[PDB]
Amino acid sequence: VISETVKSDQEIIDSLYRGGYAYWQQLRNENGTYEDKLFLNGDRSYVGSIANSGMGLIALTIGHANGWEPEAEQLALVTLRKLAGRDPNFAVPQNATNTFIHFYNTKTGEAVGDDWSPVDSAIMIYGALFVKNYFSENEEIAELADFLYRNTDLTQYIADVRTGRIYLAQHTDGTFKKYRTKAFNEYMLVAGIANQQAKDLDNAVNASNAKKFWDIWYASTKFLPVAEYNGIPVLSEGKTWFTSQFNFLFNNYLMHDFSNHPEFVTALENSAKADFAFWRDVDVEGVELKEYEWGSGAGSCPNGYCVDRFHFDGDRQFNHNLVVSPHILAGYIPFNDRAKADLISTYRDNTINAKHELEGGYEILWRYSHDQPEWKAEFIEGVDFSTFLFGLAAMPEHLGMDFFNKYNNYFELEHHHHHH
Ligand SMILES: [Cl-]
Repeated sequence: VISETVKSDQEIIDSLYRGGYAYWQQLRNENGTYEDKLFLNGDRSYVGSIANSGMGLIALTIGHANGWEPEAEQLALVTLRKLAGRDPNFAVPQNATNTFIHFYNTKTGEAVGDDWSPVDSAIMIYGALFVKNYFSENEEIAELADFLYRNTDLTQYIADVRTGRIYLAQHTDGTFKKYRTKAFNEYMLVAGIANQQAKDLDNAVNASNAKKFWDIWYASTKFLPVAEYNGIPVLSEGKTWFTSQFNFLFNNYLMHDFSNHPEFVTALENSAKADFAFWRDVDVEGVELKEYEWGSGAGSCPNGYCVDRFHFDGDRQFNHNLVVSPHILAGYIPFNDRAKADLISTYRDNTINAKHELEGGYEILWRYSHDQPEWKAEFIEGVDFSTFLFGLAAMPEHLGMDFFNKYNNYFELEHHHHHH
């Protein structure tokens, strides 16, 4: 255990906060694309993620605000021009409905995989709109953001209003894959854009249904499914399982419709209480978690890539390597009283492989396994890692959650809900 004499709580938080931004600085390519994964050894696969352009745009504002990225406005422009197809070296692939491919080659632009992804498209668009707000005097950033927002219609992904279903993905030719996904989850991101587009796009495919969908499932929490963890109500896709915790965090940091809505904020707080309670209920032979260890996330694991979820009464069947996620714990810091202290404790614990150093000596925390304590991650997926910086940045004495609730307000002016 690292003593408070060797390193103070403040020194730890300062290191991790700067480290969380250096991550993004390293994930970013000069051409304004972002790798899917950061390799801790300095390797680069040149496999990019569209989602990480959105998260990286957000991160640029955080670095800027902290004095760590004085070029940020121009880095944001480079990324947005690249996303808009305005760099002649290559464009990111889009399918027959202008949906972006999830992954692509960051040297050549070749598509990678089969996932023409509305959600990853939506994360990119949010990041564009976030930098538009942040660099609000740059007209070219506004124009590019508006172009990206208007040119992928997400109203088409609303599948069935009465059951809360959105199509997961499209095929190359623009038809939908079979799979539908139900509220509550991170497809709130999709719904939100579709709700705005219904108002804003002249030719929205499916405007009325997108509005109706939003009004039932996401204008309030009233109709969302609830699954109870030890009597704690947790929004979910149904009553007998839990969705991913990152869904609450992505929706909160990226969408005003979540972060500015007290029902949704309360839901995120409850969800974090359930994740803590879960980790305290785990009783696996040969494992002993300390009290400060918790957070159910997605990301690299001994099995490759894992989407870890909690389940009733400490049941770890949906957490295949019994991985604990410090990016999720960090993400909770503004929303749970003990998360910050627990993140620090986690850093101090030398029996777990949570600490990682980046090139340049920067420090972060990341996923580690209780089934395989000697495992140490070799890379970090940006979409998941996002919430580490965001949670640290949203500390009250850092930028605060009001930073995100201000700059994620894409669709309203400041006095919208005030007296005229
Ligand atoms: Cl991704």
